[PDB]
Amino acid sequence: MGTNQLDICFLIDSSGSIGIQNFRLVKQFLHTFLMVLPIGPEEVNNAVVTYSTDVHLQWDLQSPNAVDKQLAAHAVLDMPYKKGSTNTSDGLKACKQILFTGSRPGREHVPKLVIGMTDGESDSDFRTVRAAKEIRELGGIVTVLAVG
Amino acid sequence: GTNQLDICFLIDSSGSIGIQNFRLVKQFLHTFLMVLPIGPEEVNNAVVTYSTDVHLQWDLQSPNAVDKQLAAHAVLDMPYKKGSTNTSDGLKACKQILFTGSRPGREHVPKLVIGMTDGESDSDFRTVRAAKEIRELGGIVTVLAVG
Repeated sequence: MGTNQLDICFLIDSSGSIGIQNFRLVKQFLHTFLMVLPIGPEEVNNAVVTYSTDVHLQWDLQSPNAVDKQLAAHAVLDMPYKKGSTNTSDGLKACKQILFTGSRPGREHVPKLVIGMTDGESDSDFRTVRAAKEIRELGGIVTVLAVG
Repeated sequence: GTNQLDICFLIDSSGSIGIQNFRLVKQFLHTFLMVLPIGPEEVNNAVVTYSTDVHLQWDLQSPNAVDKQLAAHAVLDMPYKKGSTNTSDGLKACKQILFTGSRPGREHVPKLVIGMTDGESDSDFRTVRAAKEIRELGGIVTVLAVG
């Protein structure tokens, strides 16, 4: 395991709970976070999934966006707001599939992180649902950021 | 559990960076602290700054480690301290904090070093012994280029 090596699945609430204005803030924050991360083929790989009624893969770990900071940071700004129900558990299962079956070759020693991004209001599903515990059992690290 | 992490923030305060860029780092760190699920049962944080010498701001035993508002306000006040770049001793300090100085019993929880620099000087974070030792303890070392 090297310095600056992480596979991160960002799981971004785009649901009716959140509201466009808060969702725009999230995208702003995520853009800034991606700009400061050391993103690259041998360093941080990023995937981005938004969730509401269904899950919407933006890109997985095999995407060119996953290893190019300018591609990823530009792309996150234009993710559309979806406004439906809040299917956290399926969101988490989509990250779990990307992290544990979809990483790039040579990353077995690389930590697997879910970074949730929400309100802060009703994101208890992250601490609670079976899909979160499974990722942790696989050795994944699940954290939720509340951009408010 | 979800949200359970020990983070040692290691902030470059060297002359290399400048007071302008130092205040920017402090502002990015304030926001980053505000969004993190900091609490006694969740994310615990410690902050150390470094130039020629390492300046402990707080360890994981401090009330600032478990209180989002405490930590965020304290980071803003942190003094610029022009100097050289003692990354090795910075990382030794984070190592001591993370692996001997957690609250009970967070001995099992993920341990992270998050460095904040001016986008440059991230080579030492890869190569020095202190970094390697962290990684071999299972600690995760990631440098943010706030710049």
